[PDB]
Amino acid sequence: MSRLLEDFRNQRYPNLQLRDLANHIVEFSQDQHGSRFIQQKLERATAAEKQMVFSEILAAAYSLMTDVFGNYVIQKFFEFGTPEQKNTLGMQVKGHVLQLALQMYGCRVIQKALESISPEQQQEIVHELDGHVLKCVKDQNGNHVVQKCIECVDPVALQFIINAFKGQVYSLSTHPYGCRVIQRILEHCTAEQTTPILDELHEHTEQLIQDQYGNYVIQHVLEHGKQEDKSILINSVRGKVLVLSQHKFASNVVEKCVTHATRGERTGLIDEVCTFNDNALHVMMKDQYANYVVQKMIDVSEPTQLKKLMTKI
Repeated sequence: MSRLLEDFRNQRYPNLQLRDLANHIVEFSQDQHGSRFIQQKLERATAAEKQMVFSEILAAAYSLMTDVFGNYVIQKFFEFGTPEQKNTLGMQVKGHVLQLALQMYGCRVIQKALESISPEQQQEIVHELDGHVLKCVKDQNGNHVVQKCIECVDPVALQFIINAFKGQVYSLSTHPYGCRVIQRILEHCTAEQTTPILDELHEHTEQLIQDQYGNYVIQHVLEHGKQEDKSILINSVRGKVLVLSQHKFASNVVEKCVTHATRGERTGLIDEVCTFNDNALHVMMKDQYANYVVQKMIDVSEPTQLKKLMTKI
């Protein structure tokens, strides 16, 4: 522990300045108080303090980027650095994406870097994941990076990802981190780029509405997908509303079906209810899951509702 950092920590320098830290930038960045100090000083620092910090940080980049406290100095630097500094620092993030992407403070640096560097260099990082997609989509940190990349960066540039997902969409949509990346891809790539995702989602609609994660992916397509996708889906639920409504996860999807169904489709769903008596009562009304499905059916009709409030506890 250097003397300058010990004394800083002992509260010897109430008017310490960023220039006093020359040759101590790295060590202060890994310190709880030294970090906040440099983070607070960077906004209003000189071009000379900034270049000095940068140059010192550039020397131990990977280690600060993967550090609990160092990462915030790196990030601060992505905010206030210069274009050429951002980009030099960016080449470090790029060279180490594979580690880092899988690491808690590295998740944060990559995400900060994608929003701080020019566009060539954003693509250049995202494209370092080509060959390595599935492992970080399935990682506790790596999935956040893949979402960020999906968010930043042109859909045209996200093909290699649709491609790694081919043959993998059920395994991904059924994985706590993987689903999430599926749901992101659906929102940022066009309906026609993601057709291979939808192909596998329809193929397995059913195994998927009953999966703890999975049902979530099927709900997202219901609240945001194409009409036609919504309908193949809703149309898949027709004839099973009783059984599906008593499923812990599939009930989530029946609810969404009635909400986002079309007028024409909402009447056929609710109408499947205005039939049957062992099922109207006991089951539909009794069930801790299925009874919210009846409530949603109450929230969306009108002379049809009247026919239907023949339910009563």
